[PDB]
Amino acid sequence: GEFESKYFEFHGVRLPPFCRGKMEEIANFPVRPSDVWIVTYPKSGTSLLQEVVYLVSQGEQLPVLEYPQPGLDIIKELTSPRLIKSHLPYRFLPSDLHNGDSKVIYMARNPKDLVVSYYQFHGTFQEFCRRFMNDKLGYGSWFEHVQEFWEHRMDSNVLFLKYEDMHRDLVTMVEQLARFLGVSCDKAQLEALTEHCHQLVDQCCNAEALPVGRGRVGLWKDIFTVSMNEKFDLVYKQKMGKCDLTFDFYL
Repeated sequence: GEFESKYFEFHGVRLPPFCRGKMEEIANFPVRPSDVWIVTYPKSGTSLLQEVVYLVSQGEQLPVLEYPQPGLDIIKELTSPRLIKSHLPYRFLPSDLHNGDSKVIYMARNPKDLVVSYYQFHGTFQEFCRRFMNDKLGYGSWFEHVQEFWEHRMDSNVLFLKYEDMHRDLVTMVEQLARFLGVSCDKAQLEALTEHCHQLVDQCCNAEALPVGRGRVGLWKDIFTVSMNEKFDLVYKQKMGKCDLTFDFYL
């Protein structure tokens, strides 16, 4: 696990090696009330939802807190309002966020598309999927990462979003974000801002009215074999447990 430093094992969670020696500094990271924290499972292919949030907050570019670059020292001195990305589980986030400070948006995605995206990000797909099912990837069990943010979705500084809802209902979503983030609009400004989010999304879309590539919903169906999928579903039901979280696996 930590053999040859491949991973850094922290309180039962396998983290990338670059997380070693800074979990105390992140726990203590001073959060500003005007910060916007975007959390995603790694390589989950939600960039487009990220662009929409960025666009909303104003009615390679975004730093990751725990990454080698730009580093925590640069992130401390960034001018407000800061847009800060992380892949850490809720529990490993700055302790200020656990007390209700600032605003954390978690972007979930159904786990079948997410494994394809992760695998296609730039190894058989099948070993990768197996490593995913056996909780072997950096940042830990996906089932744990998602269920912890779902459990906190009613918290006042937490908005749990699902990637697929951005395609089924962008309108609800954009306003949900506007209100969460205290971006105050009259009617017309909300209609306009929504139409900008729409145009920005639609510009990646094809005849499915869905993005082409890793951000496509139902992508997994073209990749998973029948047995792979039967093995997945079985793991998924077993690891999800009593959790009442559901996804759209296609649109």
